[PDB]
Amino acid sequence: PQITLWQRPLVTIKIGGQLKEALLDTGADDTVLEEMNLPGRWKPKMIGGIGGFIKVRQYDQILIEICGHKAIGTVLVGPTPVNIIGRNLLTQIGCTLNF
Amino acid sequence: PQITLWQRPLVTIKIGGQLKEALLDTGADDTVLEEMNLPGRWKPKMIGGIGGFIKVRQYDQILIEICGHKAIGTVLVGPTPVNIIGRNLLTQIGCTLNF
Ligand SMILES: COc1ccc(CN[C@@H](C(=O)N[C@H](C(=O)NCc2ccc(OC)cc2O)C(C)C)[C@H](O)[C@H](Cc2ccccc2)NC(=O)[C@@H](NC(=O)OCc2ccccc2)C(C)(C)C)cc1
Repeated sequence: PQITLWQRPLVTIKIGGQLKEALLDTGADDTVLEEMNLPGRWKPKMIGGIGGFIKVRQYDQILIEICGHKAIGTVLVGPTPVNIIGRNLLTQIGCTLNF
Repeated sequence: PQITLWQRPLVTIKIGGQLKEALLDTGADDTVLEEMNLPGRWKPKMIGGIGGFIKVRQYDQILIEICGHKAIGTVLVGPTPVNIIGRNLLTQIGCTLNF
């Protein structure tokens, strides 16, 4: 779809049997989601944004149905205000920035 | 231009006689520029991001030439680690997301 940016670019995802709503973020190198129940092994990791750093659980190799498109990658779960899809999955679903 | 997301979507801007590089960010509602010399009257403000809030100064109707395209908006200067062009200027230069 073509998304124009007058409103936040939100899109529905299905992760872990679960229906979520996430923000399509080109200035996010990483995918970070609010605390949720996810099956598996996780590593601790820390990431920065403006304001500073949060600790997150890097889950590796999680399938995500991003707007009907399946992708598999590293998903970080942690105490974010909004669910963020970062360029590690945006390149998977073929997303480009156009102006 | 069409920009893919294999690397950070960086672009050159010219703000106030100064040449800089900024991150074209759909997940940013606002444009926050690293500390710099802007002429003007600013108001304080606090913006939020993932690791907390920071205090930034709001300077309104600042011309920015983003990749040769001119736009005039509200720019916040403050302690960001990266310069960020957010959806308040991205919609101005005609930027859309596509997949
Ligand atoms: C509601 O709050 C939100 C809304 C969205 C987010 C998601 N992130 C964005 C971001 O912070 N957006 C800000 C925003 O729109 N916030 C809404 C907002 C809320 C309240 C408000 O009050 C008036 C004003 C506002 O504008 C703008 C201002 C930068 C940007 O996409 C933001 C831009 C940036 C880039 C690099 C370094 C620092 C900042 N991106 C990041 O924070 C991303 N950071 C980044 O990619 O580096 C990651 C990393 C570091 C170290 C080791 C491993 C990885 C990431 C953490 C999401 C992956 C977080 C919180």
